[PDB]
Amino acid sequence: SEKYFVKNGQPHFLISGEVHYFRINPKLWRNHLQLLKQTGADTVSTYIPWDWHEIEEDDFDFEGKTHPARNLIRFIKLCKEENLDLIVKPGPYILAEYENQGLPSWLLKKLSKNAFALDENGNVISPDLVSYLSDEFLEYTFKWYDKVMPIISKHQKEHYGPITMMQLCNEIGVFQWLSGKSDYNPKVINLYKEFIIQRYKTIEKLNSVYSTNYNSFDDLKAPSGKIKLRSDYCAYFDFHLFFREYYNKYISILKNKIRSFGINIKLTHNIPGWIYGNASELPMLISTYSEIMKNHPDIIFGLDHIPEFVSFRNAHSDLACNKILEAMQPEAPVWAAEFQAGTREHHVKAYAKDLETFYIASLAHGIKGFNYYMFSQGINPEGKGFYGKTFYFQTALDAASNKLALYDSIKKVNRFIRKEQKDLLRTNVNSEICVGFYKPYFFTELISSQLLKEKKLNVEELGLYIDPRFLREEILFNGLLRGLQTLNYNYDVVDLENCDLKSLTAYKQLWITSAEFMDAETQNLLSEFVLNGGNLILYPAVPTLDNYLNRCEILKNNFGIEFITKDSSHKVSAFGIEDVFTAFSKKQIYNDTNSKPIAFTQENEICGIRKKIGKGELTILGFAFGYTSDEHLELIDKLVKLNKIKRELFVSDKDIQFVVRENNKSRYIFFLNYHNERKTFNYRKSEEISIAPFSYKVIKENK
Amino acid sequence: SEKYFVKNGQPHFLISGEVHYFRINPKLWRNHLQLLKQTGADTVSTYIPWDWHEIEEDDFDFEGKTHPARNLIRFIKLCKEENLDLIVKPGPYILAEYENQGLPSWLLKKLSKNAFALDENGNVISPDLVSYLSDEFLEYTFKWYDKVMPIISKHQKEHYGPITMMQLCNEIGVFQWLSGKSDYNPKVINLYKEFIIQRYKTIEKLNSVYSTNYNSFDDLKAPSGKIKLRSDYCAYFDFHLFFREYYNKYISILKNKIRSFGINIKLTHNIPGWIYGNASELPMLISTYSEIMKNHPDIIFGLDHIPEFVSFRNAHSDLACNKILEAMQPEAPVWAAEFQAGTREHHVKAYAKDLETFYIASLAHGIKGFNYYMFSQGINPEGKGFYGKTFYFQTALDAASNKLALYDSIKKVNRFIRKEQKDLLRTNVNSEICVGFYKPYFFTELISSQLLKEKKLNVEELGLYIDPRFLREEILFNGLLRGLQTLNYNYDVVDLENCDLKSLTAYKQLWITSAEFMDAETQNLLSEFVLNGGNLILYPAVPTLDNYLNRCEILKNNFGIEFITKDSSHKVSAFGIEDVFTAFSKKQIYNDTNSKPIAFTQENEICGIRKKIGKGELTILGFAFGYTSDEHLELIDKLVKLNKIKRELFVSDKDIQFVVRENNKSRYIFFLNYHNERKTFNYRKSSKSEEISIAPFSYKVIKENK
Ligand SMILES: O=c1ccc2cc(O[C@@H]3O[C@H](CO)[C@@H](O)[C@H](O)[C@H]3O)c(O)cc2o1
Ligand SMILES: [Ca+2]
Repeated sequence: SEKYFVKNGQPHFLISGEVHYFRINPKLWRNHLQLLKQTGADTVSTYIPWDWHEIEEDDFDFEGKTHPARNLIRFIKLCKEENLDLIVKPGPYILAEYENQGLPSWLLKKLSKNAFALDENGNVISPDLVSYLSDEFLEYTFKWYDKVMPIISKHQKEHYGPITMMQLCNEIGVFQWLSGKSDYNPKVINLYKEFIIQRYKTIEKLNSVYSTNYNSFDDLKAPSGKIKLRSDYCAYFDFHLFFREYYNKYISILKNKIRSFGINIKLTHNIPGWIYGNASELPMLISTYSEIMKNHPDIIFGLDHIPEFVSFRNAHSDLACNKILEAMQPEAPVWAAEFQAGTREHHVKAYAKDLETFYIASLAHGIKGFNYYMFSQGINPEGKGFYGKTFYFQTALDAASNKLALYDSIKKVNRFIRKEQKDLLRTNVNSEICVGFYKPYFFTELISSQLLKEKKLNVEELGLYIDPRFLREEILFNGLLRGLQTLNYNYDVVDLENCDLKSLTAYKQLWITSAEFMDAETQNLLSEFVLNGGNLILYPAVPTLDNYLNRCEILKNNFGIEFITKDSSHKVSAFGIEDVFTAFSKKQIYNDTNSKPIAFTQENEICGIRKKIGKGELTILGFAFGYTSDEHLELIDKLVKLNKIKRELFVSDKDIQFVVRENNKSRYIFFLNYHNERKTFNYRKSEEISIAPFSYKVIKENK
Repeated sequence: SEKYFVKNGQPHFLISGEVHYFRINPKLWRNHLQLLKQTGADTVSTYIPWDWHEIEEDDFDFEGKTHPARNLIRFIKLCKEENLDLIVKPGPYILAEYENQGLPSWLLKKLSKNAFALDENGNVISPDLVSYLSDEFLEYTFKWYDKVMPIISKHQKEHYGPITMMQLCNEIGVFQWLSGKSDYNPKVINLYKEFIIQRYKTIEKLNSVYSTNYNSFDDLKAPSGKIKLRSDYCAYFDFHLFFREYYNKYISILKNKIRSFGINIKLTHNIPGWIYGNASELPMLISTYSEIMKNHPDIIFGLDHIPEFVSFRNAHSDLACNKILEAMQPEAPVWAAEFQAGTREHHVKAYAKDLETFYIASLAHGIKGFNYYMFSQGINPEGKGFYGKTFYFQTALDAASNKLALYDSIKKVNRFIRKEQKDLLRTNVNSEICVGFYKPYFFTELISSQLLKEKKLNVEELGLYIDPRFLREEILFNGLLRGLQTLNYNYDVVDLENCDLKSLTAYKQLWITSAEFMDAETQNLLSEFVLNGGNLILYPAVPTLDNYLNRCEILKNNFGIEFITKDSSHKVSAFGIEDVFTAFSKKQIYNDTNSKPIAFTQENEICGIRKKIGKGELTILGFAFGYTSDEHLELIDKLVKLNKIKRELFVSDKDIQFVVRENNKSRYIFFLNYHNERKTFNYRKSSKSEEISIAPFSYKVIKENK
């Protein structure tokens, strides 16, 4: 049942370290590789920067003719001699704080205007930022591929070489995220128009969905500025769909070109989204790759985990991210393409004793492999660094291969992992709770994000009150998922799109965090789930609209629900818990015919009910709670206990986190202390131990 | 010349703990007070909530007639019996996670729409957010003061009662700030128009400053919407000046009212600004009090410190904030009206081991008194909790008066303070560095802040490139102040407004973080400073405009500087440090006339120079750096060393922070480890070496008898 990497026909925990040959004294390349191998790592990972090797137009140095650190061939030879497998990342974009994000200076200098990403007035957004589908950009990308891909093809694992995986480009769409700006290049806007025509077929069909009054597709303009009308929301929704298709077209073009060289190894891509040590935005970035993950089951996405510290402030971020990637990519191991080792930023400290705890927590939270980023510090060669001379700090090795404090922490965790990987990789948690991932609530990188300065989405202007980013960040990510983890209840996440009914029926509860809109397909799925015997928990809204904010009340009518939306005090009572703080004045007040009232406003109006529908059970709460009080944990606990779900252990200290992982034969109990307190506690199944601050203990049980 | 509190003509460390009588079983009041007293605390602090005591309109209970916990009189009497002095805070706002932020439900239901803070469209910003100078709001506030102020007056120290201090309202402007919108109530609009007419006298004079073409004052309205023209910036600048007069008017009205009851005790106010465990916007909020602090020498402002954790991530916020309070309030002790104890929110943990280090760090960083907030947990009665039933967590005492882990940390810190206060309160750090606090860079709460919904200020639209909020957050607060503290260089902060030349001349260096604009008075002061023998470090810009973005080239002309603004790579070299990352493409390029060039762009153009001018020294850097790379610390270290400024100690681990405080008798060495690493290091005075082991997120204090 578990997905994991394999080596010598056994489960293999992928332990990779990032070592940028182009940023390291070549005399010390062998020393870095030997010190990496000596931690128990099996793989090394690096960019092959286009700028670094195509030194002028059609002048390629991969052999150190012009600088010894351009000798990629020798670095590959060294990986073979030191028995490390190799992950290569030739771009064209590599980011990695490399000048021009890895694109050559000579290329950016001579590309025409129409090869760049353009704002809505036709201005170049950034002198570094090309349009992914520019004919000029792809012509030169292909000329770089023509030189680097034969080297990669020769050394690929399919030819018994060291190269086991290759990453295509780097964090596709990351520049649209960080800026909030879409590419309005006329070639992108022409592709958008093809996508719309393809989708709706006739202007009359589009007009009926958008409530527009176009006489033809020729009157359709790309959306821009703030959303004022429901028709602007609709246009922006399809603009988000279009960019997911667009990224799939871009990665497909790169993939087909790579395959043309007989490169048959595993291809990868990498998911950004951590900011200031939390990852509540990362599911939005995952959502931008929905079409890639649909269309390319041979491309493994990995996570970019950047926790910065390890505490209760961010304990829930890595688990939520791991569970969501598993939802969206169930057929591949969950792995970290970039797994924090040291720090990108000198002033943002990464302590060995914090990261060691993060690495063990990552095992507890289901990670199957990772690439320490950065294992080795780098020195930017002559003016190639976008920032200072130094690339990363507090790594395992400095740029001169001096061992730093993190080295011994990585050796200790790698030793544990190698000892256990055969059993540990084959263990799972027993989840009786399933949490729905409704991808359309996440499709907002152009209109509403933590990085977007000025919000283009203001739902009040559309006659709505539940903002999908507030819901997915505060009610879902920082609320339910944080609460379940804190309470030590296992959950799984499931992608609701084209979702198997049979795959929901394993779980004793399905939790849906719902806004006022939800497509017919998901409303029908949830209707069938309950009617066939499923237990659904749904809040803060029974949806009444589809993704285009057109009437859709399938779930409401199937469940015999009637409500009025009414203003009350933020505080409600729910299952006899008084003073539950809720996010909104506006609540759904339910007709209680054939229902049990279980929640009440300050004026005693019914804002939550339970009822039987066919063979199943429904719990609807017409109010939004996250986790910002002890009453919120008490409510999540009451709701889980409605279907008699139990924790795997009794632990005497409720602030100790545990994860029980098992298979037929083996059990691992991971105890995690996310607090600045020495804790002493005991445990028993549904026995006394001391854990230092910000630390861990792993217990093995034979079954 | 330290500022500290005095009791019986002796130095006295103010130690208060916050104990909310209205959230504690009255049968347990005495036990809370005794346990606070047993920590060596001398004072207890509480709100008196309007909503709690005016139970219906004109129905008052301070005696526990309708609920035992309304017996304010008994609580006051117990404070006296248990030998604690008492800070009272009767509002009208208390915030304090109390329903409607302390305002009665019956009041907010009764008030007409014009009692409320209104947005640009005339809509109510929040149903518990009043407009401060609303006629209706102040009428009911006065009727609340009519009943609570005679009790406070009767129980003052001078009448042998326990009351020594009273807070006026609570964090003026904090609710407006968190709302993300400013108040456009018609009272604000009308008071603004009067302010503009008083300021400019004629529409011609206003048109000449703004470059507008108004026919009369009747054509001008309070500015709304984004700044697109320099005239819109001018309008908003006067709107910011107006709001400082407005907050002074509010607190003057409360103060004059309080004084009419024969209340002669010390009045206080409390400074907000911490959010998510840093305080980079606190200087903006304290800036909104500029007119209060000039007009009321008898109101002492204290800080509300909420660090939430204690690490290098937020190490610099408390020192910066303490230094900025001292700059604005130089004649009163630096103290914390609210000093974090436990956590206001269950999901944001407050660890005893963190807060104990915060308490010692605060002493290192010159705090002279504090009120542990919250010393005692509360339970909200009768649904009064804004966010839940429980008020605070991981406090010194739970609501029942059981000791929690933090109790022992507070007893340890208090014991050290009581043993040492007579010397400690009289100690100084030796600061050879002065950093200028230019208040108008902070006057952006209407147009640019971390909390404001709308970005109204885009300097590029104005032909500018140095955003004042970017400068003051990243180049000053998180940049220079963070770097000096990390490098263990003592600094003082000095308010440049009406600044005495003589108060700047004691320092070896004066550091000015400058935008492209600065008023004539400040340009002149910095000119005179250097000409008379001061050493000035100025970056990232020689200013050329005044506060209204009109021509002012006084400092440029007085220092004999010629420059062109030119685009280049973000990276410069400075004093032989290569690949120093700077915030802007645009840099000031200086010619080398009568100067030593000491920084260069990627094209080897001069973007930094040093020169002698009259008796003084000038170092200008035409580029912006904060602290986002090792090169920045190297650069700050080099600039400090230009005047042979030395650290107090040689310490073997550069990541150990230290503060040496001394007087004639006594030296205290504070070591602070803001890192998750057990550190073993040696040290020595810059005039054999001592070895120290320090736990993660921990401290040592050495005392020496001189
Ligand atoms: O609707 C409201 C009104 C007031 C209000 C005050 C609150 O507290 C303030 O929070 C600031 C930010 O962290 C601090 O700078 C300040 O010192 C605190 O007094 C709060 O948490 C929530 C609130 O919600
Ligand atoms: Ca019904």
